[PDB]
Amino acid sequence: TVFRQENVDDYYDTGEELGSGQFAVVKKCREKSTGLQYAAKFIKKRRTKSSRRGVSREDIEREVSILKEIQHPNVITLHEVYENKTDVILILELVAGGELFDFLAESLTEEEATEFLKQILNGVYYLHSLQIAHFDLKPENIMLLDRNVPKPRIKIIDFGLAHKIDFGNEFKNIFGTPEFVAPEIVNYEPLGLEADMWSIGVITYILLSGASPFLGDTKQETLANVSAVNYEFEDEYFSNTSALAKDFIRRLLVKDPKKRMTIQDSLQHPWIKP
Ligand SMILES: Oc1cc(O)cc(/C=C/c2ccc(O)c(O)c2)c1
Repeated sequence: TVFRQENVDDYYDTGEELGSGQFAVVKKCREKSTGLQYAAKFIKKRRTKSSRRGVSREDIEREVSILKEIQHPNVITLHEVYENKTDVILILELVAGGELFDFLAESLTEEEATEFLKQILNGVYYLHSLQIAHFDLKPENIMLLDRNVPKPRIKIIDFGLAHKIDFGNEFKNIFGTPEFVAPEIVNYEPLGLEADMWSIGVITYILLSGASPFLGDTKQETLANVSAVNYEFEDEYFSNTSALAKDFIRRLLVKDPKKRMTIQDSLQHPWIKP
């Protein structure tokens, strides 16, 4: 699939840089024709077939195809796609409250955690209902619309690892951030929606405690801990946390994906269900 090949600068003015990663940079922009503001994600294309720098066309097209399908209050909205020889440029909904990661750097109550978590679950429920696994859920990929309100609204971003799961599982060596990946990712096993539910359990543990359940001193230790389900609720962090909150996490941090809570289970779990 080919994208708009007019110069993006003919239609948008960029401003503040919002973030950057290994193959991408995100810049605030303003559409000239409407004055409406967006985030422009410039994704570096692979320059040769056998190269390791940049993102392969197949991966870019998969991300774009997924983004075009989704319209939900808790998932980012793709506005337009441009491309040139060097980049594909996603024009994306502007979310100005920063990463949930950075907000957390500023521990939550269970109410504040569940207010965030319920929106994450609603967004993931939407994705999983479309058989979309995100595969990269973590606080860095949860953006807040406005971080200066009591109950910030959030949107899931960064679908660069997301896959349609139309056969129940994908076997592709998808692999995200060690602290958040499920054991099946660590072990290079077939992957499905269940891996997102593990990541939600990790997120929930962090939200409630400010601590990462599997984090080791090195990436290999983290991955080894994940595969061994080597975590515990440290009393120093969880002494005032309800047993039901711990129960929620414990039913997500389950090695066997078939025994892990699904997104529907998580919404019916007594800690979440009204
Ligand atoms: O700091 C910001 C602000 C913003 O408004 C959007 C993003 C990124 C959105 C995004 C959404 C979907 C994707 O697949 C993706 O790679 C990135 C980052």
